[PDB]
Amino acid sequence: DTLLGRILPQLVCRLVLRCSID
Repeated sequence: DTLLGRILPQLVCRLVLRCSID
């Protein structure tokens, strides 16, 4: 989840998944 989920793809992790209560 780092270097590819905490910098660029994180967008689709803390902004998208977070929105849909993941």
